[PDB]
Amino acid sequence: YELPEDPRWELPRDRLVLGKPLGEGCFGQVVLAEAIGLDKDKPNRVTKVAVKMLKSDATEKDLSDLISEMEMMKMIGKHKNIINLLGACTQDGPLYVIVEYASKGNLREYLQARRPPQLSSKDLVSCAYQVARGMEYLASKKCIHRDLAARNVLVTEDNVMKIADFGLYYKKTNGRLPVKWMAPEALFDRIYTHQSDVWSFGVLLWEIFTLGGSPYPGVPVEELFKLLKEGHRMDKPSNCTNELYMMMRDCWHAVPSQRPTFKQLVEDLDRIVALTSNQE
Ligand SMILES: *CCC(=O)Nc1cccc(C)c1Nc1ncc(OCc2c(Cl)c(OC)cc(OC)c2Cl)cn1
Repeated sequence: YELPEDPRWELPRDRLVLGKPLGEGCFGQVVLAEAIGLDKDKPNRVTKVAVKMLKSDATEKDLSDLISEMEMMKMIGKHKNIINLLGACTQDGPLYVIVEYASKGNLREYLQARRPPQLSSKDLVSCAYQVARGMEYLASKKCIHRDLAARNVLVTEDNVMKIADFGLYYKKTNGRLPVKWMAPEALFDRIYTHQSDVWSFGVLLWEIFTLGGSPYPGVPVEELFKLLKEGHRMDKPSNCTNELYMMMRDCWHAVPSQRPTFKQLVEDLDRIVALTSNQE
């Protein structure tokens, strides 16, 4: 196979120093690495980056999957609250797609690790605000995520929330059961919209305020379907205000057209971040 070069995105292969693999626990073959001179002005600067590449046993679908993902990230463009495309190696060897490094891992591990054996209320609302700003931006570029959860948000060395894997039965993965994040129309009718991501955002808010708890406590997966059809929703977590719980319930409206938009959620969360104190 032969790829076209975009000199804007192309990094010479000897500027990339590959490091430790991540393996199962991230989608596809991902390698931590160091890119040398990623800004032309600062060619002696080294930047930490993540690299996606193909396995040894990769099919023709796998190659095209990695090319479509890379191209979709160009279409979408840059936001501080998404994992940004930084560059690619397309020419004198296999396909590398190079993205931003998030030193503190996924949001679920970050929240779990900072449980009392720490985060203020403002940190947690500021986290939800940043995840909302990322999703508002992705929505504006017509990008439906289809698997929004804390595990698919990453955290940088400066505690910036970056949405991950946006350019892509009830059995476990990591050990996660995705169905718990799916809107009813997605679960029952295989329908995915921007409104289905707002449902999943509701479950992500619940994740943030329980410091990375399992959604629907004490509910077996077998009887979760019946409970949703009955109109059951998760109850309010204790580290959470009535305003923020009213926001969750609004995200979990049974009719997708009656849920708030990410634009609407960013406006409300902008206000709540200012009203929330750094001692509360
Ligand atoms: C899998 C999530 C996680 O916990 N990652 C992790 C684990 C231990 C240490 C570190 C530093 C990280 N951070 C990290 N993992 C992956 C990553 O980028 C993955 C990626 C890629 Cl390669 C991609 O290429 C097309 C597109 C993405 O989303 C748009 C993502 Cl998230 C960055 N940092």
